[PDB]
Amino acid sequence: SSSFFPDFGLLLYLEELNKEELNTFKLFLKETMEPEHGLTPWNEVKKARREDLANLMKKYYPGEKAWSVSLKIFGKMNLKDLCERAKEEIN
Amino acid sequence: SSFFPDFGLLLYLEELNKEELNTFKLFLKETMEPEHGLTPWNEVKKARREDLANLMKKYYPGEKAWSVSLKIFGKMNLKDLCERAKEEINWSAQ
Repeated sequence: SSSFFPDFGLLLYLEELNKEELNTFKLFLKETMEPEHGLTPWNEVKKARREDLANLMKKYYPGEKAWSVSLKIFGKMNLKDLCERAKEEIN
Repeated sequence: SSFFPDFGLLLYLEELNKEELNTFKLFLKETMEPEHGLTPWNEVKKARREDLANLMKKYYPGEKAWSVSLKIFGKMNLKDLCERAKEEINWSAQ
């Protein structure tokens, strides 16, 4: 098997995130989780510190799911960066 | 209606600077390989923003384009973060 993302990857990249980006990460996670987990696991995520957040991902999204979901979240965060940046270019 | 494929993909693809676009194509090359090989690569590499958007709709119609685009943009974000951590972990690599 492979792609031990939550244990060896995720925590490093979450740490590289600033406070705002980390919240944005949590926000996009809430979006992908709610339709399937509702807002029940949400409270843990918002207050979850980076290492706690990594554990949560491993819990709810086992196997390569954590990697796939993370990539999509990082993608949207990137789109948000681009949208905000384009919005900056328009003004 | 499909907003992402017709106007979405092209819009943010348009927001990419020259270097960011090359990284995008490179990640696309990586994503297309398992089924299309390096056959469409020569076309993708030189394709301007409008042509590139058209190519993806061809190979990835419907929600195919969205999933592929999101992951490509994600890999781009990770690459930026990876480069930064790499310098923070080791002050002598660049």
